[PDB]
Amino acid sequence: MSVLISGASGYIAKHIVRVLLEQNYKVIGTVRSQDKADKLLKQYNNPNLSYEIVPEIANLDAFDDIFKKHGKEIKYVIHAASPVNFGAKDLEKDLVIPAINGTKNMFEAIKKYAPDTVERVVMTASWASIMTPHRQNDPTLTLDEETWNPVTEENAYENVFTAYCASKTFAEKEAWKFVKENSDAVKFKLTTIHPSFVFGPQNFDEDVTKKLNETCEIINGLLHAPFDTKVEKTHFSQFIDVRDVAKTHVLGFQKDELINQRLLLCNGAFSQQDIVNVFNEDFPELKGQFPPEDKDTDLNKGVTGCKIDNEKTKKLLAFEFTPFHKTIHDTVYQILHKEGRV
Ligand SMILES: NC(=O)c1ccc[n+]([C@@H]2O[C@H](COP(=O)([O-])OP(=O)(O)OC[C@H]3O[C@@H](n4cnc5c(N)ncnc54)[C@H](OP(=O)(O)O)[C@@H]3O)[C@@H](O)[C@H]2O)c1
Repeated sequence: MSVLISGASGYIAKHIVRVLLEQNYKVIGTVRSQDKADKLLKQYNNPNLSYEIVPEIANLDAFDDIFKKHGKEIKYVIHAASPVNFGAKDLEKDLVIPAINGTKNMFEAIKKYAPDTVERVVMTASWASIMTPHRQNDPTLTLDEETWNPVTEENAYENVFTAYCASKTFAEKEAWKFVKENSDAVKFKLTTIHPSFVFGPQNFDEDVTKKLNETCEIINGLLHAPFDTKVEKTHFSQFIDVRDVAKTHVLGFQKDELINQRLLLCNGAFSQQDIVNVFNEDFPELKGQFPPEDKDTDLNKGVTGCKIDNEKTKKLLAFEFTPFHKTIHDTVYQILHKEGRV
């Protein structure tokens, strides 16, 4: 009944591991180095947690050694390892190949060493494999769980963000293709999770560093920006709270209703300024130490970009998502409190 989770040192994954340990699962995480594993073991201080070292998911048969050692005990797999790096300079090598090869490697390791043992795979995809990046602000587009990013390999590399979104799209397509072609040989059922921009506190306060993971660095950077910084007030994207994401991944292997589902995790539109507005409203004593409030945002004019039809997802998951104001508040509070400022 052990649970394998790839890329276990990341922002989302550390919350998933917390949830797994709350529920008394035996957890095997993969991280890139023994230093990372050692630090994490001390953070959780939980005998049910172990780490195996997978230094590069893109490399040949990267997950075979794990299934050689642990094949018999791994009943569930959470495939969360994929690069989220909008500073990548080599878009093929740093984003697209690791996303795809990581996914192929995990599924082929399962097929070779535990085709009848692994019951469920929950894969972290993204809403990036559902939405169209240049239409995030297009109210004529309605997304649902059957919508696909139409990006092709030919136009994937327009910029770093389209390339990231393509890595997620192409990886997920390979996931469903594998499932299609191996229906009778491998018993696992797949569930894919599709978060939008993930905000919320780091799982451990000590992990609040000068620069955070890419998506929370949006908030962290605005929070530390000079008062005179120009902040955009036009619609940016959809968000979801990291704690909702983590909860969904664990439900993903537990609930039969989630078999063969793509789950679209969005809970609200925002601009940069809507984030800043939370700083000023909730920490008024620090006004002037970050950019100012301005209520003239796209959101407040009823402008939210592409439409999100995730009713099926919400009905399947049943639990209520965390609202934007709380997600931002909790992110900001953790940072300011760590800094000894509130
Ligand atoms: N944050 C979001 O808004 C968002 C939204 C939708 C989906 N997701 C997906 O959720 C997953 C984690 O995202 P995150 O925001 O938590 O980012 P993160 O904090 O940067 O987590 C990434 C984790 O994957 C590992 N990783 C990436 N590339 C790897 C590689 N080539 N080889 C081995 N390990 C690798 C990282 O290990 P190292 O740090 O040591 O490289 C890290 O453990 C990803 O699949 C992401 O695509 C994120």
